[PDB]
Amino acid sequence: KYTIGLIRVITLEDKEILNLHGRIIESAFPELKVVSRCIEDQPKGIYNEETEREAEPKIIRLAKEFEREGVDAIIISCAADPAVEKVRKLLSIPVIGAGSSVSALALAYGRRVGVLNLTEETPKVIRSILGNNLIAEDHPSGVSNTLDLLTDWGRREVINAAKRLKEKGVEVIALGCTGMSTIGIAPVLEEEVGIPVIDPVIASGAVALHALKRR
Amino acid sequence: KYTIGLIRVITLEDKEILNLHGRIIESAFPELKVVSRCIEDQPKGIYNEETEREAEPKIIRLAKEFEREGVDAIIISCAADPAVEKVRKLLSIPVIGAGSSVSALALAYGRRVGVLNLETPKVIRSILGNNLIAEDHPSGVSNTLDLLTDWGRREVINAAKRLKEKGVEVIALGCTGMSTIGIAPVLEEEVGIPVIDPVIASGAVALHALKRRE
Repeated sequence: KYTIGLIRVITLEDKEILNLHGRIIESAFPELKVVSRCIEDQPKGIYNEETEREAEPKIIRLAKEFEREGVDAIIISCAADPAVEKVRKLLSIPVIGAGSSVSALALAYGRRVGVLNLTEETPKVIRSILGNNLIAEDHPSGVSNTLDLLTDWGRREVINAAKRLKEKGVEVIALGCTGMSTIGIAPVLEEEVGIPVIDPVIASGAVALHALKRR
Repeated sequence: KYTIGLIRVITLEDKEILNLHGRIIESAFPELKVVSRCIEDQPKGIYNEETEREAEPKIIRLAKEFEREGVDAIIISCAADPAVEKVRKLLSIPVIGAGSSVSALALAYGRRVGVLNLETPKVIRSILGNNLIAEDHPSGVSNTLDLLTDWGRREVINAAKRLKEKGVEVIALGCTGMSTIGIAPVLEEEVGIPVIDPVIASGAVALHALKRRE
């Protein structure tokens, strides 16, 4: 097995919660063992440029500590790919980003890509990779919290947002929020719209596995 | 293990040579068993637009069979993604193109992509888009076999260095024939940046395509 150092850009106390992402990847890809660690003094995580730029140094410090411990690769578990470019320049191992992973892998399924966010607009890393292949973007109206997607109305909201994208002719939907990976909404949506719905956390695992196996 | 139905776009007599791409994928990803089969009357494979047309329905044919016979996913082993789109509208199981795979996976390593060809397939140009910084190919070389010889080797290594000098962060090999001679690691060692092999890239998307639905 391979060991991945996964970074959460939001401070989590519940060990169980902090590890939800690595468990998702390990489940999907057994060859991989994921050690998840979060940044400190940032319980609200990254939701703008300040919190982003504020986390850049913490992310970089953790990523570095993971390499000295022998991790085969890094996965910055955030759709915004916070500090992924910077960290790559610094480490001698692959640096995977949830944002570039979900959008890149979506293209391998269809060139007409639609993006489904929660509340935030579409991350710039995803817009960059998708180019004019980003046909459209949508989100669940009325849903402020990820946990709202679990409710009957919130569930309906995201399903409809998926439907709206499919109706715009997209061939594949990339989810732009790692919190959607956490609730496992993707399979429900794919079920609904009948086209691939890409989970950012699972996608990062696939990319992490390719990086390592391609040697 | 899952079973991948891999389509070779060139008529291959020898069993060893026909199952080249399949073996590569199995070694990189032990979770897949690759059944390789080739199209007929395609001795020279797909090189122009007419030859591509000729092989299209032959691709679509092998695809129908493979599904019918129970393969988990399809892989059209050719960086030009021939019939891929058509094959996706016909079959319901995953259909993976070697070209869309190599270009899409490259984007996950960096945005400034370079393509090392033997010109660039339409599929690769569409997925890379404006992220396609530069492309090249070894001089004097016109066949995979030359890349084995000390000159055809230095040639492809020079082309990759020129792409490296153009500032690319990742290089996508745009020919499925380079996966054969296993040139990728030879270049990456030289130029120092990820060199994405298309055959291995396809195995990776195929495994994601399967694991992600479970």
